[PDB]
Amino acid sequence: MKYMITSKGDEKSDLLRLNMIAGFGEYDMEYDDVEPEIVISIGGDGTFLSAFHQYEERLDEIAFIGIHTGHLGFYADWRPAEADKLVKLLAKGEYQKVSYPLLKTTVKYGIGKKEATYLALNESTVKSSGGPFVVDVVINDIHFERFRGDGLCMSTPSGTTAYNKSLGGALMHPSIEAMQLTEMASINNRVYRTIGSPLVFPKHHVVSLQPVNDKDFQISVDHLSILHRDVQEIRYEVSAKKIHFARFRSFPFWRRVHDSFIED
Amino acid sequence: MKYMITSKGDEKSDLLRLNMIAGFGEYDMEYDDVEPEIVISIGGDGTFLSAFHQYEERLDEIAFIGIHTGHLGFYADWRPAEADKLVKLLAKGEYQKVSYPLLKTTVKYGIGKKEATYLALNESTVKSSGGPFVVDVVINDIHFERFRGDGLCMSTPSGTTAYNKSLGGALMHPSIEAMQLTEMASINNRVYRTIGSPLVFPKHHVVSLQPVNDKDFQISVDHLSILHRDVQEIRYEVSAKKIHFARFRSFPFWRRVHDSFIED
Amino acid sequence: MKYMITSKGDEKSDLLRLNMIAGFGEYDMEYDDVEPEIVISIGGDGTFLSAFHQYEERLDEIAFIGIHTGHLGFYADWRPAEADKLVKLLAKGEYQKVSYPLLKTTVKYGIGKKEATYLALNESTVKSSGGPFVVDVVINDIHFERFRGDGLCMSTPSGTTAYNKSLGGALMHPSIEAMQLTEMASINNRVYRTIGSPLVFPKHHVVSLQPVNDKDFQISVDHLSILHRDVQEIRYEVSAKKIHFARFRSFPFWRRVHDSFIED
Amino acid sequence: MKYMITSKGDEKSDLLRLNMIAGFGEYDMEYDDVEPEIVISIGGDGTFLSAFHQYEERLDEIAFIGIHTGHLGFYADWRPAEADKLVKLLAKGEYQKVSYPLLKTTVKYGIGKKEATYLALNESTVKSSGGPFVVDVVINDIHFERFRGDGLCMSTPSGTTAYNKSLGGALMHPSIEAMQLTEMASINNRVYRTIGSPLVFPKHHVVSLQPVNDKDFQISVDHLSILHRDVQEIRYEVSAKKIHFARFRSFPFWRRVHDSFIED
Ligand SMILES: Nc1ncnc2c1ncn2[C@@H]1O[C@H](CSSC[C@H]2O[C@@H](n3cnc4c(N)ncnc43)[C@H](O)[C@@H]2O)[C@@H](O)[C@H]1O
Ligand SMILES: Nc1ncnc2c1ncn2[C@@H]1O[C@H](CSSC[C@H]2O[C@@H](n3cnc4c(N)ncnc43)[C@H](O)[C@@H]2O)[C@@H](O)[C@H]1O
Ligand SMILES: Nc1ncnc2c1ncn2[C@@H]1O[C@H](CSSC[C@H]2O[C@@H](n3cnc4c(N)ncnc43)[C@H](O)[C@@H]2O)[C@@H](O)[C@H]1O
Ligand SMILES: Nc1ncnc2c1ncn2[C@@H]1O[C@H](CSSC[C@H]2O[C@@H](n3cnc4c(N)ncnc43)[C@H](O)[C@@H]2O)[C@@H](O)[C@H]1O
Repeated sequence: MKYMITSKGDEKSDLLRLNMIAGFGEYDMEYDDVEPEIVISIGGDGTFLSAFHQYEERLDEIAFIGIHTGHLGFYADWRPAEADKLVKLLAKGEYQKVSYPLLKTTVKYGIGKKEATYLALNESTVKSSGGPFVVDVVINDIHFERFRGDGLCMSTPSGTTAYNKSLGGALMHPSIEAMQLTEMASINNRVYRTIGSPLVFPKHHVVSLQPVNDKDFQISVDHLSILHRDVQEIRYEVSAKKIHFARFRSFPFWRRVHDSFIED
Repeated sequence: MKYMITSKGDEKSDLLRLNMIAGFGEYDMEYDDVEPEIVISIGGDGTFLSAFHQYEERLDEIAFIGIHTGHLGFYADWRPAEADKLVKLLAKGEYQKVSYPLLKTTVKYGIGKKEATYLALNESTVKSSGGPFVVDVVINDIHFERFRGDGLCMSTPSGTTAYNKSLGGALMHPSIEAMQLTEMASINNRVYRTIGSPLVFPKHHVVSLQPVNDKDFQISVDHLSILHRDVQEIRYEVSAKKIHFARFRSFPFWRRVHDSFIED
Repeated sequence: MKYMITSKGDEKSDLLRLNMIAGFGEYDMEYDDVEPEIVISIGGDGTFLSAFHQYEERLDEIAFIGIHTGHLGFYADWRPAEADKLVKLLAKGEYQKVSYPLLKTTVKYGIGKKEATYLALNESTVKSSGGPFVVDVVINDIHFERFRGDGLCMSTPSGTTAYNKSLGGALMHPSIEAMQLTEMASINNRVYRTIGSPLVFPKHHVVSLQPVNDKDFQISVDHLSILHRDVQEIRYEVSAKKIHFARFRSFPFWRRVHDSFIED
Repeated sequence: MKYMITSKGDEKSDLLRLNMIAGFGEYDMEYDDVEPEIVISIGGDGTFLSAFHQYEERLDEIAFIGIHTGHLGFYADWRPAEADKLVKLLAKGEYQKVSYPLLKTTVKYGIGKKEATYLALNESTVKSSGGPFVVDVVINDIHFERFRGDGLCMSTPSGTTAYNKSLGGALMHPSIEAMQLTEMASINNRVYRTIGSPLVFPKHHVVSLQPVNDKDFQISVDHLSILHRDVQEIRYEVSAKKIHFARFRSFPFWRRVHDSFIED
């Protein structure tokens, strides 16, 4: 099987990568970072996020695996001391695949424009180019609210433990095909009104943000953050595409949440 | 078709009920409150909740409809001025059914006990008999947290706009088969830790609350509130059963939320 | 100096108490639990709260000191291993007094009634006798809001780290003469509106709760919880009375908060 | 008395300004925008904020008054229809002054640097230059927390109804000499910990933010927002300076809050 390994790039991660490559050299098992079937990430969630975005045009063909050199691995699965066991198990094909939902973001411009389309594993957020942030929120073509505040965050299920959590969003099991919209510092008074609460949308629901003033927005997709000018619409929906993980052993999502927030 | 009508019991609702009965007398269309196929509720959500609990052993056989004499009808569908049109449409069978998920609550006791089982359309909550409230939260047999605070609330999707909302929970579209757990005044310090965030569980996930001290709890199921003694376990899961609504015309959930919280 | 010692009542606290009494026997320093000038509490904050309420008619004459046998001493000052040093320092009168604000609660009834008056070190809360909870909130005689929800909590500055904190209230330095009002699960929709936010009131401001329906309320004052019937008014204001602590050494409030919530 | 009038600059505000000037021409009462004793602002709170910052070196000599051409006047006092009555009352000197606390912000740099000092009527906030935001929070020289998240907001009492409110802060009566610190999207997990809660500081307490990485910050002071490079420290304290308002008639702060958030 073709595989590749991304590293965080510190001494620890590089040496671990070299050892795994040497270990894989005893099997079959070819290193290929153009068309890999397995992508191993060694580092933290940031490294894992970069690996995902490196290969987003090949998601249907790849199973991802993370080794964490932290603290903190929501997309790890593995400790560095377990790397030899992982080489062994991965070479023997002793694994069942697990899929998580992804978020599609479409950014439509004026003139042309595009139509830029992005895929997120954690979330996409929108803020002003600074700038009061004011947008009309449209759900399946019905005007829902005029949002005023700092910005909005649209999260995948696996993303709910990240930025979503800090904003008061719910944690959602990744078997649920949904996206969740949270507010950043909404303004609520006698004249300005928002829902307040996070909103959880099923597949096929479309959430559209339309400028009120002010057509310039800072848009993030996971780690990536870009200033978009002359925006006519930002559009969110659950992607038809999914990320596939290689597992290996039981490590339930709720235990992962327990280990990350309660105690380990 | 067999039908019945529950009324809130004020002059407005009773007279509306009598007129609808008279209107149904011109069709076929028999009044039967033992084995109805259609249950019409005239009042508010409280009246609707009582109608549901009146007929919870016949949920597979009944389509529910609500007329609101409020303000505030999340389970209405209809205004009193539209009652004649509703009589007409309901008699002609001009409707498609919509189903919403329900919550199963199991309360297990010591000695015997039971095993009391309840069905909720909005939510089930647990508080102490007063009493510090302390429970172990167990998700699919793994210990997740020791919760200390005022209590816990487990909501259906349609329930998310009710008690769940007041506690900071997410609003969830009712096409999603899930339940949501929210905290009431959790204690968080260096020694006591809870997740903080609401938690959204898919079908087949089981959330179990187990007493730490203190085996006496005040348990609510929608409007019903009962003191249970000598509790060994409280168990939550998405019910296999569903409530069926008769519709009639498009009134999307998100528009219902808009009309109820933003403006109408 | 006259002193007394309350104990939590477990083996640890009782023996510590006996040793301190023996230690005080070597000074002057008379044990008197009728008219003490120093009240030592050995246990947790619960023990300390009971000691305070034991002597609330003598607050102007007493300096309080807490030794914690926890984890968790917001009203401790002292570890059990330091008890000998404390005996020594307290006998020599090597201490400056620190005062914290208190909360006055007045409960007015119908017929008669009373006028029951309570003093709180942490907070007073109000909930329904169960029961939807609905009250009119009146600030300095102006109608501010109709509150619907689970209840309300009025906290002292030192109380802000307790129930207040769990409800989303601000932590306030105890040098500020104020009280803070927080909501429990407020209902907010198109027809029902509350402020949402915690409210911080200075000295001489009066907050009055007046029944809308329903004149029966469960009222807590620190650990004490009582069902009051036929209530006409519940009235809150910063007390003219203060609790005095004996200190001893610098242990700033913010460090106390750090040690209790961040790390120790 | 010397006075000046700032206008929002739309037709409505300019004409109102011209009429008030004409009205003041019948008294004594000289227009002077260099050394005014009365500053009238016609517009919204933004206009009022600009008027304040226009004259921040003369705060001890000026009484401010606002007329609102909104909706929304927390620093208005007056409707446009009342402008004639205001001209009359202001000319006769029929007013008592009211003072509100202000926030001092000190920004210290490396090399030199400065020491930039700012005065805020609403708040000062800090965010990264984008950028993960990580700062050490130091209260009166004791390390309190390492904050990770979007940013921090330090509010005056009158500022608590603004940005502070959106971030979950308490509303504080402006007779209380304090500042309030709120979090923007704090990260809390097993390894990263913040207090969560808003913090209310008395006069003479000093809150210092010290960079961990990353010495570049976007700092706001009311409407003003500036990118500061090579920051060594950001320092907050309640200013010795106060804003003085001219009043005129009773319009209590809590009624102002009611009118702005509940109903008018
Ligand atoms: N999925 C997930 N769950 C929990 N924690 C995560 C996750 N993904 C990344 N992280 C953690 O984010 C940290 C930096 S990853 S860089 C990009 C991510 O940063 C996250 N981010 C950005 N601002 C915030 C704030 N303010 N709060 C929480 N998370 C934030 C956002 O989700 C982005 O996708 C690091 O501690 C990771 O362990
Ligand atoms: N599904 C739904 N959404 C929104 N609002 C609802 C819903 N069901 C009922 N209600 C409203 O609850 C009010 C009384 S119904 S009696 C039983 C329900 O009360 C609700 N309850 C109890 N305490 C609270 C609090 N504290 N906050 C919000 N809701 C609460 C809970 O969901 C129970 O199921 C009335 O205004 C109804 O319009
Ligand atoms: N002042 C203060 N700060 C922090 N923690 C405190 C304080 N006073 C007591 N406690 C802690 O409350 C716990 C039980 S004391 S019994 C009475 C107090 O319970 C508190 N209480 C009741 N329900 C709650 C909830 N739901 N959350 C937080 N605190 C609560 C309330 O403040 C009462 O005054 C124990 O861990 C103490 O260390
Ligand atoms: N003091 C006060 N209370 C309530 N509302 C206020 C106040 N001052 C200004 N405003 C309102 O802020 C709006 C724009 S003023 S421009 C500068 C202020 O914007 C405020 N701001 C910036 N971002 C936010 C967010 N996200 N939420 C609330 N307020 C925000 C912040 O307090 C700044 O001082 C307008 O509706 C004013 O009526």
